[PDB]
Amino acid sequence: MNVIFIMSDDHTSQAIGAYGSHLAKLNPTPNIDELASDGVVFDNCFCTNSISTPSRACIMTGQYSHHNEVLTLDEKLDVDRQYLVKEFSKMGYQTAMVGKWHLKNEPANFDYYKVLNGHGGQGEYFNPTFLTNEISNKEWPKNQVKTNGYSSDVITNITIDWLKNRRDKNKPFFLMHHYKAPHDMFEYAPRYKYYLEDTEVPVPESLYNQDGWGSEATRGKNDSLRHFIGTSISRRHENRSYAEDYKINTGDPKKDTYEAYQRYLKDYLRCVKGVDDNLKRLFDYLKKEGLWENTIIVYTGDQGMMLGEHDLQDKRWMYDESMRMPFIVRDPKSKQRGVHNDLMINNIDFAPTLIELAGGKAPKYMDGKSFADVFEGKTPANWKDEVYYRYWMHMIHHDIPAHIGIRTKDYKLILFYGRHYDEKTMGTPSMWWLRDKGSHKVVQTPVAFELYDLKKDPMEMKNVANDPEYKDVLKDMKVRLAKLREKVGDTDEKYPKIKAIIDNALK
Ligand SMILES: O=S(=O)(O)OC[C@@H]1O[C@@H](O[C@@H]2[C@@H](O)[C@H](O)O[C@H](CO)[C@@H]2O)[C@@H](O)[C@H](O)[C@@H]1O
Ligand SMILES: [Ca+2]
Ligand code: NA
Repeated sequence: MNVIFIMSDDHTSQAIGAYGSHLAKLNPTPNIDELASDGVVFDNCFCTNSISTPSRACIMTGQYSHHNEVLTLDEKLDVDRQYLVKEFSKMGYQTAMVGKWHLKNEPANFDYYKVLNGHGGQGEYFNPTFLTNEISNKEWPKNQVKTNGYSSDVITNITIDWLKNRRDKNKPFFLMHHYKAPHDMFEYAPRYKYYLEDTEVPVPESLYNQDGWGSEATRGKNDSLRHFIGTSISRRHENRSYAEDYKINTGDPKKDTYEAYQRYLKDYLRCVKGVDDNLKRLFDYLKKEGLWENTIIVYTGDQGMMLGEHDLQDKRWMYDESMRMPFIVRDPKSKQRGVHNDLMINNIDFAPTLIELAGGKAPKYMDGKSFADVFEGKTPANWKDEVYYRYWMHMIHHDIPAHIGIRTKDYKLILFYGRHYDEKTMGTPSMWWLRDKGSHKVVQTPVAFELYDLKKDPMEMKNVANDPEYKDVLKDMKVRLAKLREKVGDTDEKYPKIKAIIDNALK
């Protein structure tokens, strides 16, 4: 069967109505939700490394970051590591890649590609330029075309145009359809400027209240690093915030945070609307063409994002809003339609599961395993009850310390080792646009554990690591985290300073 893998950029699960967050009363994704009403909504899908390039590498390879070597936004994915597309080409599929690529190297293993180029692979919201192999008289990365209009509209037209005029109608196709929205700074199409103009976006209480959240690793001893760690919505963080970026000055510091939250969320949801409106045009074409009944469709985001919760922004954090990815699959031949699923899955599991759903076998060389049996009503054999996470990009871009962690259905334990893996990067500025105006440095940050009871406290408001009545859960989770790190091979032999910190904190 055909496969269309749709992925959006920073489209987090709270901003999708089918996940029923406090934002769901705004009805932000009516078309995505309709697809979910005829498919499976995976409630426990998680990123292993919440940034675009590492997450997109885990999806393509089905392997953890330390195995594909794409640790941060600074690394490249080898052309020979394009396992997902290659495995579909082996099965006789024609393959196409459209939209945001962000894997640095050429999508050479795709028969057709037309991917975003400018701004380090992030693209532009208006008149974006693409690198494509329909201009075959040039070579990567000089095979550039220009387009007219808004990126979400242009990208949707590229995919539909390929399906209509370039696709071989007698071969099954595997298409990766990647959007650039709703990425910052959320430059929505001008036709949405007054969408949600007179509607208040529901505000979480964690935006203003953070008592019990965090530790010395994320706030410092006696809250001395509240100005230093974690970019904010309020003017808490001294160097980067939405209140400062939006130049909001009410006189009341709390109303500053509120207005910056409204602006951040409305501009963001305006981009989400543009994606959702475009998907109606794509889904209408697939239905009219008759591909709706023989095409497996996936909607996901490369990672989640903090939408102001705990006065945080962006991703990278292991916190559930950034760690969890939205993941909706419609298998038109499965009886699992209009249901939710609680299975703990990862983005590294996407590739082998999609290979088996298309009539293949889960590749042995991948860390991820197939959960295709879910679409047959079965629980996969010996499936994990825990997930591994690691953010490597210490301090850079958003002043977020590197950390590892493990998450079960009931508990989450985070270990911040607060150090960058590259010694040459230690000591250097974290934000390049403030290299002149005084940015923070990629320095060592306090090492500490954070522990959250996901059944009593799913919003992760209360760190209960120092709590004595959780000290048995604490020792238990520290054991599973050490063996999970051991089982996946992320033992940091390559990095001595980091190995000593993690090994000594676990033992
Ligand atoms: O692609 S994402 O992971 O969804 O976004 C990550 C972004 O990282 C920083 O933006 C930098 C730019 O400052 C730099 O010029 O180019 C690189 C190209 O990868 C990134 O775009 C953050 O400043 C941004 O907020 C975002 O988190
Ligand atoms: Ca992203
Ligand atoms: Na887009």
